[PDB]
This record gives sequence, structure tokens and C-alpha cells, in this order.
Amino acid sequence: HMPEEEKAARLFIEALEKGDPELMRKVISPDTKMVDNGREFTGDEVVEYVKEIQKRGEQWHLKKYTKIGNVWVFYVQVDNNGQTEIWVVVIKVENGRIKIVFIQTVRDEEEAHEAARKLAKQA
Repeated sequence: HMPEEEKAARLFIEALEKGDPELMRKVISPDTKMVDNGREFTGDEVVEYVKEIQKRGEQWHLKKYTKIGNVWVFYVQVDNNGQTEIWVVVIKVENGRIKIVFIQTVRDEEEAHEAARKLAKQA
């Protein structure tokens, strides 16, 4: 039902939702780039990132997502120890693997849409 491109991106989010590094390993490639609020990760660093989520006990929940051009935009609720934020996650898949992921934290669903537009245009 879901195309491979969508499956890939969706799996990336699933990994974070479940804090599952092995799941993440399956989706990324040595040149996969992720930028989390300015901080760049590459390759295995992204898997290590997922290990940190789990360790921290951080809870990622997907609210909804959409396709803008050739990038995927996910809106995720993130929780750490009695505090809740919306994070925007923009993914570009190339040849069935994650090329580039942009993550940014935002303070309302309106600024979410703004960041999504902005980050999409960079991906």
C-alpha cells in the first residue's frame, strides 16, 4: 500500500519512536546526513543518536505527516521528563535510502508549518 520512498522515511521515524538503533541501521547509509537544530550527524552517528534517545528515555510520537514536493514532512510530539514539544522532521529519500534529515524544535503548530516550508526548501 505504501511506496518504498514513503516506507523508508516512515521507518526512520519509527526507529526514533521506538528508540530502536538496529531499525535505524537498516534505513541509513554511511553518507546519510541528519541535522538536529543545527547539529550535524553522519552515518553511524545517527544510530548512536537513537541509542541516546533510548538511554534518555525520550518519547517521540508521530502526529501526522505529508509529502511536499520530493521531501517528507513529519510533525512529531517529543516528551522529556514532564515536558512536551513539537519537532518538525524533514526527510529526503534518494534511491531508497535517507539522504538528508532536518530536525527542528518549534513552539506552535503555526511555526511548525513555517519551519517545514523552510527546511523542505533546503532538503
